Amino acid sequence: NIVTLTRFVMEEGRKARGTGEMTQLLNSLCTAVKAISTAVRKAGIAHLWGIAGSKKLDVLSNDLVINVLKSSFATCVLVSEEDKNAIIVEPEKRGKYVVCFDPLDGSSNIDCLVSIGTIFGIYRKNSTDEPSEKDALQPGRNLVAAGYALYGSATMLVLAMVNGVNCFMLDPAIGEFILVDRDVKIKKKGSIYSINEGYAKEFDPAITEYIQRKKFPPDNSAPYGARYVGSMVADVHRTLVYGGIFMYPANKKSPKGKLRLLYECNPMAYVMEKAGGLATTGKEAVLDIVPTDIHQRAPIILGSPEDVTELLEIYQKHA
Amino acid sequence: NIVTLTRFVMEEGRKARGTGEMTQLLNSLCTAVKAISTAVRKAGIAHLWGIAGSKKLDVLSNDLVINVLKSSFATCVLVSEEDKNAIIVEPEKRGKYVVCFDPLDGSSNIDCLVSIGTIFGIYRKNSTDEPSEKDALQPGRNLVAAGYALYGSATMLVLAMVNGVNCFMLDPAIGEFILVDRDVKIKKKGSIYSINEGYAKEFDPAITEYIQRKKFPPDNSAPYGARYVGSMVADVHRTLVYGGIFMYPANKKSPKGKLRLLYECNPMAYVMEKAGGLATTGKEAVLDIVPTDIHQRAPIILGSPEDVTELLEIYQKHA
Amino acid sequence: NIVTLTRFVMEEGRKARGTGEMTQLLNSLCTAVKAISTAVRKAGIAHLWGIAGSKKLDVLSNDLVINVLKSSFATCVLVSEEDKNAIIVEPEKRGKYVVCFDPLDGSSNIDCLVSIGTIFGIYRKNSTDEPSEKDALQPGRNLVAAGYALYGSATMLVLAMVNGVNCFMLDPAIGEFILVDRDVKIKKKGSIYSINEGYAKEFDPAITEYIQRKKFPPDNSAPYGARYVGSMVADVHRTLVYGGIFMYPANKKSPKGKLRLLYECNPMAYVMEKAGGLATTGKEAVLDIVPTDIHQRAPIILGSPEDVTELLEIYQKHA
Amino acid sequence: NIVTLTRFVMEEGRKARGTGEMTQLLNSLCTAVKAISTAVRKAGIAHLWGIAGSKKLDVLSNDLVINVLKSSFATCVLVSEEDKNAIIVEPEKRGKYVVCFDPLDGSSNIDCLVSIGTIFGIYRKNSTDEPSEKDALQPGRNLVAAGYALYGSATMLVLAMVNGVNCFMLDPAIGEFILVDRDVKIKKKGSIYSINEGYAKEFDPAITEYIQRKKFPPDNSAPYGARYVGSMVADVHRTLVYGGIFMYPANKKSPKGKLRLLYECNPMAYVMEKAGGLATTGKEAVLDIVPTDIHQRAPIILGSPEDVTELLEIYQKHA
Ligand SMILES: Nc1ncnc2c1ncn2[C@@H]1O[C@H](COP(=O)(O)O)[C@@H](O)[C@H]1O
Ligand SMILES: Nc1ncnc2c1ncn2[C@@H]1O[C@H](COP(=O)(O)O)[C@@H](O)[C@H]1O
Ligand SMILES: Nc1ncnc2c1ncn2[C@@H]1O[C@H](COP(=O)(O)O)[C@@H](O)[C@H]1O
Ligand SMILES: Nc1ncnc2c1ncn2[C@@H]1O[C@H](COP(=O)(O)O)[C@@H](O)[C@H]1O
Ligand SMILES: O=P(O)(O)OC[C@H]1O[C@](O)(CO)[C@@H](O)[C@@H]1O
Ligand SMILES: O=P(O)(O)OC[C@H]1O[C@](O)(CO)[C@@H](O)[C@@H]1O
Ligand SMILES: O=P(O)(O)OC[C@H]1O[C@](O)(CO)[C@@H](O)[C@@H]1O
Ligand SMILES: O=P(O)(O)OC[C@H]1O[C@](O)(CO)[C@@H](O)[C@@H]1O
Ligand SMILES: [Zn+2]
Ligand SMILES: [Zn+2]
Ligand SMILES: [Zn+2]
Ligand SMILES: [Zn+2]
Ligand SMILES: [Zn+2]
Ligand SMILES: [Zn+2]
Ligand SMILES: [Zn+2]
Ligand SMILES: [Zn+2]
Repeated sequence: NIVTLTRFVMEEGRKARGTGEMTQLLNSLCTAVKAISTAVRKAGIAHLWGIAGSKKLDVLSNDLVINVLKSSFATCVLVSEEDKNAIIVEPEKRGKYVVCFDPLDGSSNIDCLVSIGTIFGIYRKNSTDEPSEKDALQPGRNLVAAGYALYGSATMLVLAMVNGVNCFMLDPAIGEFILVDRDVKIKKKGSIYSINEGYAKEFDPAITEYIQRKKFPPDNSAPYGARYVGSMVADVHRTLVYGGIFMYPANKKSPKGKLRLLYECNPMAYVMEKAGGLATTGKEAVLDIVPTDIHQRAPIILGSPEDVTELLEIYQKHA
Repeated sequence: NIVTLTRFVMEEGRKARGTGEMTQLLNSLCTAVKAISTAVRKAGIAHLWGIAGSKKLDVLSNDLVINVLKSSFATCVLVSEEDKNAIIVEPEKRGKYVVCFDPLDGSSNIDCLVSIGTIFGIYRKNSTDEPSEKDALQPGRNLVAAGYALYGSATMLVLAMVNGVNCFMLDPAIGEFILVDRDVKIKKKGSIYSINEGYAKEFDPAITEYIQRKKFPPDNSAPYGARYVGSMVADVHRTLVYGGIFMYPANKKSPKGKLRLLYECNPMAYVMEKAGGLATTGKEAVLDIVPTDIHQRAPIILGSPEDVTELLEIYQKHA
Repeated sequence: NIVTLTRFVMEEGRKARGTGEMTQLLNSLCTAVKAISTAVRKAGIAHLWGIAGSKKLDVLSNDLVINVLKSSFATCVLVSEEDKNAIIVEPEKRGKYVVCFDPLDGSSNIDCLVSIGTIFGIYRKNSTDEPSEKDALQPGRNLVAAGYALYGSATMLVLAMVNGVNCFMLDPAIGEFILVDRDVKIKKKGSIYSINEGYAKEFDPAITEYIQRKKFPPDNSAPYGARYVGSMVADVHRTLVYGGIFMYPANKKSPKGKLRLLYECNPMAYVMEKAGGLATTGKEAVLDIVPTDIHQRAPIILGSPEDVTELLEIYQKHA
Repeated sequence: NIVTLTRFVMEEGRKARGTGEMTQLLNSLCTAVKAISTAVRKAGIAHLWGIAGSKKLDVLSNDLVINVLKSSFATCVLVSEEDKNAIIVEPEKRGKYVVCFDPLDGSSNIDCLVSIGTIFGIYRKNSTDEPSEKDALQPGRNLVAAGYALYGSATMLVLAMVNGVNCFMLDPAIGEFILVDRDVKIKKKGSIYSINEGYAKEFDPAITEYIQRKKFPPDNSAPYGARYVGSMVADVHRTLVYGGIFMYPANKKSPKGKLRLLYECNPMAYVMEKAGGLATTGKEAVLDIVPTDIHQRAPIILGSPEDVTELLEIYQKHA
């Protein structure tokens, strides 16, 4: 009994007696992701190089996501990392949902062919007045659904909702996402730390001490392994499946961290918590932060509960 | 003028006036690569979860290459990371070439969907004696062709020969590798350092010093960025295209480093040198090491010349 | 504003306030069709011929259709051309729907690579007693939905329901059926007659006279063109889109015609009528015949209303 | 032993000791074919209906072949059914071969999704004079290679040369044509007749008599089955693999038949003869007709020897 994402979404829709609007939203998202996936794998690239004689992924992915979501008649406010201001869906195509997304995460890894993906956060419009940019300023805790598509060796879509986290593998032969890991839970403690040690000179005392323990454990256990793909979707997904910890904290030349709150942090923090993990800035929990700006940045620490807890305790140490 | 990998090798073969054996071998290598990519991308995976009522990638990739290479009738001896002993092709199928290959590099990244690939080195038989492992124990400097296939966001095959390095992007729609980067040359100096710092406790003084210098630059320049995918093929490719340095030096468990010389170090060292870069163990040149064990290991530091020489100088400073 | 079949099905489902059971049924059908389509195009055939060293489409298609439909939890009785008796779905997976289908039409065209397809008829269980083979013995007039997938130069899925007929093209790059012809209507009169003139010696007086008119028009107009692919799905689809007439009447050595009533005739008769066409046996209308046997055969004449009417009048001529 | 079309032509080239020019030409033909197939199958069609916010197959197929053949550097003159005049390749790209091709055969079947294909004939230049149309006006008997690509339920490329006929099935997953039928030989006698009977009023006495004999067999055998896809490539392929006869004789509009000699009749006549079959105008052998017009038409009857000779005898009986 094989489960396609389409069938899974539909069943979650009926079990919740939804009017069918969100179900359509998720089906469109899934369709947009397959269209980005094919573009990422370079299908039809030969024609680009004039195979029959006589654009950028970031822009194409964004266009695909915008149009597909508008055509779902399920959204009223869209927030993209590629648009300075929130997109207000045309009245005739409005739904009750607000979507925040990262059309193509890992830009610096684009040209070297390293893994990249798509991240999204789905919110229910919490008011009655006209759709505006503020409708997307809800804290992650309010998320109805969040997830991501990872374009690695294989394309995978991870979806998280109140019920839990599920991983679906894309079978490109039939354009179908197959459920291959149901109700996933991150392990209590991992053995991998992921962070750009390049900004070592700018790390606060906590991170600096935490890193040190990983390489030189006081209790003399085995040192953690290091892994940094350079793309949030990839590092995070490896975290969810192998366990461990992922980090992108602030630093002298980037006080509020680099990663954006609405379409990168919240989405991943939500997937992590629903998988039995933690996601913190170092002091407060990502999902509880009250967004003040659509493109606001936020420090983020996530992964296995024990590894994250160990770090939270070091922060208190330097409280 | 669109140029496919097929046309490219066929043309080189003619310029060189080869009898066609090496050309058929590179063509077979090309076919094997497309077959692995399709598998890695999970095509047909739906039949796995019985979409119609009802073999790991490592063994499959290995079996594909073996079968495809034997069937080329251009090889006599084969060395695989998956076989304890060298493989001697049956007489009826013997050619003059010796191939050393890493069917699926990046085993630890297989399940988390991170980039993986295939590495290969080709040598001509150097004796009239009956084929045996000896024929595979030549120094990298004798390679006639080397390269790899990266199965990342998209699939790319990098090929190097006496003339230079060329990158071919795979257009999966038509099953052709399109030439997208001619006679590639690495930047003299990069700004990215790649290594697993989890072995900090086991690094020697030079490596330690180099890494610190990358984080706290003496001339107070901006520190280098850190990147470590975990798959040699992925980190090495980013090094070739973006510039910088890649390192896997000796440690406790691996006093002579981890990576294998015949099918990992040499192929990447040949590619790196043909692109104007360097590849060293820290003491000598990778391509000049005469192996004595087909599964011999060797330390390796490679990438932009200026970055490598700087580390090389650290080594001789301590000596 | 592009419409995928998935979105179309969902919207037709909400507009009709359906519980969502039929919607799932149609999504599964659509998924099964893409899985048959990939198998028909021979994807992965290289592995069959041992590409990595060391079944029939009719059977595979049937398995795919059976399993996918059972997993929809939307059917109670299935009727396949490949099974002597109706399939009674397991109690735990029962839905209210009855499906009759031709998993792979055009068997004789299979080995010569000519177009083949899948035909289906969806019925609502019209009683209360236990699901039995009789639940599938309803006359086509009772059809809730009917259509077919044509695996020609390109794969297309034609779907007909009370509302009308729509054609969706399959974009294999993203495994998505795209609406390309909405509310299709066959033209009043065509200029192509399709029939196997091989059984000329066995045709009744009506057909014999009708054929003659096509070649030698009494009014001296231009003779009709002849076309006979040899596969019902192909000939019929060309009929729906180009107009004209398709015929498979009885004959001395096949008194009740060849084509089967439940999964070939009814489905196509329904698609035709909803497209403004006609489908007759020569006397009565296909959709009104009361099925007596699950694999009962029936003569069929279909296509443009004028061309079919012309033939019905010749029958009355020899009444 | 899996054999791809690439390996096959490369091997033949070696056995023949060619300089590699014809091999690169057949390799280019192979690439062009895969590019057309992908297009015919409608891959990427979603971008047409603006799935991301926003050229007929005949012109595209034509442009692909032209560009791909010119870029092979193996041709000097090209004849296409889509160009009024022969094409003379620029000096810098000139080879010794002359190619006559039918980029997309079966134009009337394009929109109804029925099987279509590409037909090609290859000749070596027969003079030292400057390239011109003359070089393309040689009798079929001079072909060095001919064949076609059928885009039916699956894509297949049939290739014929002095040695014989071989069929290669395209595995779209890896973009390779796999040898699935070696040294093909047509049945001495078939049981299928293919022709458009709509021109009955215009057929000559022999054709008329033959067709009647096929329906009412004198020896009272079972009548032949009728089949006419409407695309020469499709009907001819079924004739080669199942046996039987294919016909397109003269009529009012086309007194010298319809099908073109250079890129339709000859290629199929060469293939049919190399497979032990016959191809005649009814009076002489197709391959021996010396053309005088690149777009010259010719009557053609081809298929199983016994079936063709029987019709040939009808012709001489009347004469
Ligand atoms: N496909 C679905 N999967 C999960 N929850 C759903 C689904 N459809 C509806 N829901 C739940 O029902 C609420 C209302 O759905 P809707 O009427 O479609 O906007 C959503 O906010 C979800 O909490
Ligand atoms: N396709 C090719 N590309 C580059 N060099 C080639 C090629 N084919 C042959 N050669 C060179 O010619 C030598 C002999 O080729 P072969 O006669 O095919 O064994 C090889 O060892 C290479 O040095
Ligand atoms: N997706 C749909 N498209 C068209 N009609 C539908 C759809 N879903 C439901 N219906 C109609 O509603 C009836 C009951 O639907 P259901 O409750 O899903 O079995 C069906 O028999 C159809 O007449
Ligand atoms: N791949 C091949 N398959 C069959 N015959 C070939 C092949 N390559 C060359 N030949 C034969 O050798 C002749 C000269 O080839 P070339 O030197 O490549 O122009 C051709 O005209 C054919 O007769
Ligand atoms: O080079 P840096 O600063 O480590 O950037 C890495 C981060 O940047 C991003 O590309 C920005 O979204 C993330 O995907 C990734 O985690
Ligand atoms: O986990 P570690 O010790 O960093 O080793 C990773 C290395 O091992 C390999 O997977 C091969 O063993 C390489 O691809 C990669 O560079
Ligand atoms: O060879 P015949 O008798 O014309 O059979 C043709 C018919 O047979 C079938 O293959 C049987 O389903 C139909 O698809 C097609 O219309
Ligand atoms: O419609 P008609 O007159 O039977 O012609 C069909 C023939 O024409 C072609 O389409 C080429 O003109 C052939 O492929 C086919 O055999
Ligand atoms: Zn991002
Ligand atoms: Zn982004
Ligand atoms: Zn390796
Ligand atoms: Zn390996
Ligand atoms: Zn059938
Ligand atoms: Zn059937
Ligand atoms: Zn044609
Ligand atoms: Zn044509």
